[PDB]
Amino acid sequence: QWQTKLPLIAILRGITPDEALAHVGAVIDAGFDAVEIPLNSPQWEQSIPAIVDAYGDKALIGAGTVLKPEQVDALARMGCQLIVTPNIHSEVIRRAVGYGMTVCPGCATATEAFTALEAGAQALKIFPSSAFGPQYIKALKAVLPSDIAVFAVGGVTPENLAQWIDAGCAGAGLGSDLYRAGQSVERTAQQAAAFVKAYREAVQL
Amino acid sequence: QWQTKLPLIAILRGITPDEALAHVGAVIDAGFDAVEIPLNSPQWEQSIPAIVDAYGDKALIGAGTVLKPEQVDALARMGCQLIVTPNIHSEVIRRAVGYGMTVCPGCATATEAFTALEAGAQALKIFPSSAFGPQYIKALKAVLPSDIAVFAVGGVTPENLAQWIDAGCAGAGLGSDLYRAGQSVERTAQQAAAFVKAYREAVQL
Amino acid sequence: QWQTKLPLIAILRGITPDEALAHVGAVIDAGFDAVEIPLNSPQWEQSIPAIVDAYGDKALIGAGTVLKPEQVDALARMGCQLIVTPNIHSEVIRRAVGYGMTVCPGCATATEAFTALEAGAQALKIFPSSAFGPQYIKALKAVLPSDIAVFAVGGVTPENLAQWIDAGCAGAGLGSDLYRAGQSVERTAQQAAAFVKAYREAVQL
Ligand SMILES: *C(C[C@@H](O)[C@H](O)COP(=O)(O)O)C(=O)O
Ligand SMILES: *C(C[C@@H](O)[C@H](O)COP(=O)(O)O)C(=O)O
Ligand SMILES: *C(C[C@@H](O)[C@H](O)COP(=O)(O)O)C(=O)O
Repeated sequence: QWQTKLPLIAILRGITPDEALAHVGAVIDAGFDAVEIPLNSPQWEQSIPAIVDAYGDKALIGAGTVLKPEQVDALARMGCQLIVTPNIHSEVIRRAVGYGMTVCPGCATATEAFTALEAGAQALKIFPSSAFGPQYIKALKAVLPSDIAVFAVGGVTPENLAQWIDAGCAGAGLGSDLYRAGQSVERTAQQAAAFVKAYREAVQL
Repeated sequence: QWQTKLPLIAILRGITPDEALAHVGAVIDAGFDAVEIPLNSPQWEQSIPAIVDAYGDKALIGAGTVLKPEQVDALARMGCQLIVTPNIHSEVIRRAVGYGMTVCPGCATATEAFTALEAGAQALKIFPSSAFGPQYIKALKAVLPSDIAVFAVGGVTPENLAQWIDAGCAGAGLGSDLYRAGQSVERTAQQAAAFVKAYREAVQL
Repeated sequence: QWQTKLPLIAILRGITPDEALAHVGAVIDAGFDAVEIPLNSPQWEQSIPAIVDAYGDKALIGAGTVLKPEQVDALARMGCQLIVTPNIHSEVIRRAVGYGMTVCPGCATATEAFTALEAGAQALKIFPSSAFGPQYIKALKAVLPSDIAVFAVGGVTPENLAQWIDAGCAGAGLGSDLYRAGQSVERTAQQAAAFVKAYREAVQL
């Protein structure tokens, strides 16, 4: 199983250092306990260590769009606990695992999923899930080992979250539908509230 | 070409040893001549050699969800004639080919298909086909070598089988829509009859 | 950026040597400045060098369905300037780059795209785009380096071209909807006119 209370990952792509603390505090306040900042965000090497230090003991804090082994090294030193990727790159996964970090790497096919498992991944991100649909994951779950947690990422909304959870997703990574670069802290708190609400109702249902 | 009379693969995921002979006898009686038991089925190393021995000379008998080279070795000894996979793993394919077994490995992209061909695959499984659609295969067939048999697997029904065959599939692997773990032998005979009927009408049309 | 005026690739699959010059002249006359002949076209080693010689200084001329390193070598000698593929094969890409040819290789997942970039690809073909949709590319563009040109190929029409361009595609490769083996030169001029018109209106809009 995913080892954090609520299985939702807040993905804050394009957030800047001066806004990182407020937006992360918003998502955590609303119920999130996993947050990551993509490495294609401006000055991520300022924002990430800041959020680790403010929130590292309140939420699973980490990074996304992690494409090179050497980034894993840098992120470990920053106190990153979580590595999310758009792709399967075996040494990235192996290296992150080697630090005792939680890795949720991104695959899109059966072949790619089993490569990620062989690299030591304990969870999988299906990215982008929107093109494939809930049924894709349901089909993947019929071949994946039972204890592998699958996360839908890509076009997941508070409205459709239910269908991902029904299909067999342990949870979801939420990007643009939760945070787009330059939206208000109030919008972040609104969307994060919506997703937490949608998740809780989904389990109930 | 596929070298079995009717190009449909019966996939009996989660079948138990005590039910294997009856359900396989049902599908074969209805017209199937390829059957496989996924290795994520309980006690598959009891069911598979049993079905090889009862039916090996009446149908192409084998295994699915074959993920490790060492499983191919074990299955060869059991008298498996057919290896089906959800993914492309070159040594699995090479090893199975090396035994003179029929391999139908699972790919989802052009890149993965050409890797499987280079490993010696003579047929391809597109898995899961449902997310992609008939048109996906039609598009893949415009680049694949002409004599490669393509099998749709994933969300194929007796109702939509026609559209897969029209799109260029040589045949289909049928899983949950044919057999779900714990359904009656009578249900297996019903669904297998439906698929054989749908296939025959599809060629006619 | 793509370094040719209009970012549309004419793909003439199955064209024969005796028709190559007329059909290529049609597409170029209509506004195309990239054209390729797939290597699964009959007698491509006659058609390609012919079109390089007639049109090489009027358009980006090259080949598609390039699957083996040794084909790249042969095509270089023929004066091919452009290599298009259905799949990601690192040495094909590296070899073509090594000749100073423009490579637009085909990928379908994030993992495959980053492999192609690491092989030196400066542009990407998403193939087949039709199964995935415009939103797939939009999602891929959120992780790809900003300056990588993405081309939709597979089920692109003059009617839907707009939506690919809106989604973030720098352009498109047009196959069966532009040229099918055995259609008239007049049909090629008609479809090529339609695509150029659709593209120009798309930028305008
Ligand atoms: C994984 C990719 C993911 O973060 C993208 O932003 C797509 O998700 P949305 O469509 O924005 O929800 C990664 O960055 O590691
Ligand atoms: C291939 C995968 C296949 O067997 C799955 O069960 C999906 O098919 P259905 O959706 O059940 O029809 C393999 O096991 O090798
Ligand atoms: C890339 C594949 C492409 O050329 C195929 O023909 C699919 O495109 P259409 O559906 O025909 O538009 C390659 O050949 O390198």
